Amino acid sequence: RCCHPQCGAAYSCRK
Repeated sequence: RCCHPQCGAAYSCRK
């Protein structure tokens, strides 16, 4: 998962 600010819009909090 990547729900951090390092991924931004391209995060993976859930979907």
